[PDB]
Amino acid sequence: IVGGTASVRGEWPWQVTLHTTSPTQRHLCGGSIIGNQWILTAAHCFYGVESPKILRVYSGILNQAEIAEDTSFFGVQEIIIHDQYKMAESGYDIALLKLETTVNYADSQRPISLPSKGDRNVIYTDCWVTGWGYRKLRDKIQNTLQKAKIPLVTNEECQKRYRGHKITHKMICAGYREGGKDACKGDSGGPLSCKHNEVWHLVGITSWGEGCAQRERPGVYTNVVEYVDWILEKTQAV
Amino acid sequence: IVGGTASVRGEWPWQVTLHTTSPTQRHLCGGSIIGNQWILTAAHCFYGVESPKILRVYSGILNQAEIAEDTSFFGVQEIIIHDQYKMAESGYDIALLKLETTVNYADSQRPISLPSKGDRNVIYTDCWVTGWGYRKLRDKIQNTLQKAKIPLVTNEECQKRYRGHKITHKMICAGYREGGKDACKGDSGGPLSCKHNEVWHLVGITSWGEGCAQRERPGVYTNVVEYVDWILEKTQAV
Ligand SMILES: Cc1cc(N)nc2ccc(N)cc12
Ligand SMILES: Cc1cc(N)nc2ccc(N)cc12
Repeated sequence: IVGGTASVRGEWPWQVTLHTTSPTQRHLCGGSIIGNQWILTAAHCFYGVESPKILRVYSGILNQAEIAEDTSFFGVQEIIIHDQYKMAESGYDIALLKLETTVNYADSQRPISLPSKGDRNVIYTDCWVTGWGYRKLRDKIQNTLQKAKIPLVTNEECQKRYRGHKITHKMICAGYREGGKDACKGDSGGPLSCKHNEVWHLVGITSWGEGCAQRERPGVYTNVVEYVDWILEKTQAV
Repeated sequence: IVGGTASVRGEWPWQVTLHTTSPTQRHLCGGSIIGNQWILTAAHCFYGVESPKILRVYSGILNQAEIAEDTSFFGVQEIIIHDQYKMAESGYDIALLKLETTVNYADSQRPISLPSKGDRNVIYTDCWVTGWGYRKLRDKIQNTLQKAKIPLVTNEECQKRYRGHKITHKMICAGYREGGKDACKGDSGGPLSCKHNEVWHLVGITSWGEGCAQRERPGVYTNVVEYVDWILEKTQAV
């Protein structure tokens, strides 16, 4: 996160850190708790990941320093990548992790509500991007979970800023015209969370951008509401 | 290493990477193989290290990417810190690791000779600093073992550049007047290796500097030849 600040412990209790154990353990991506056995994240996070066995999901984390060999985590039973996904910049940058065990909800770990198709008309004015990602393009993973409040921009405006891309209705963009606050490397898969009528909604999934927090380059996010049917389909038993 | 280049595999076969496993595994410091059971490194590397159980020594490494949960390593049986050590900037920045098992020497892993008291008169003109450390003050650990050729400077000259310090005869300095090449964070404990009469000698141990590779700020190293009696004393059996 560029231009963000340190979060209060547990103020983003749906936020997880997804680690890979290969070759040695490190943060890979963000993700969001959306069900007792389900994390929603970005498909592009799994580039070169050949098995869910190397993945660990940590909930209730503020600082990466909390994670040691003796820290409890959730194993991943299955990675579900959208079948239309090719790469982040083409859209469909969405994936589910089915956990091996179920999350016991508590103040530090609980699910975020999905947006409603009826909220497509809502103007979200209180949106935040969160993660342990870079503070600038060439940087490193941060210890303390960072937060930044970022305004949504229209898809029409976003298309103006990405003339070599097709910014689709399955994407949503957020950023300041002058830049300064944005997701960056390592924030991928985390939430764009918007509070509306006292409820937090998972509006976006951090996906891509040209650089981080540059002027006239909004961050691009997966438009979660366009995938509520897919999420329902994929999270049913057998 | 600032201003360095990628090493050829095994061209520094005495160079080890010392990892800590706490809280999760990461490179901590460099070190040098000097005996079948002995690594020479910097005392300051062990700040807050309460037990040798959390340490792993990896030999024969070029890229950190080689190190996975299944990669062989040497355990540490004992950390021996010089009894006069207080901090890097005051000198005595020297420590031995006694390994749990012995190193089987090969082209990729073998010991470096210690300097002779009779070489105190030698002008070393072919000295190199090596490590996986930062490329600049605020950076991160590098994948490929880096090397930089750096000229020794006189202690008189070094003292000129560090007016708030006492640069002692138990220290040795190296750097360009214009800067640009130097050790940096994460290179600590590694060798300053000088080739003289076709033999590599362990002249220094990377210790400290004000910033990395700054103009008129030579890197400061432990002057290994001043500790050959100590090394002998500490590496004897019971
Ligand atoms: C995830 C992400 C978002 C963004 N807005 N910019 C980025 C730039 C580089 C990168 N590797 C990832 C990025
Ligand atoms: C080990 C080391 C050497 C040097 N020449 N400069 C440094 C600067 C900062 C730091 N943390 C370590 C350094």
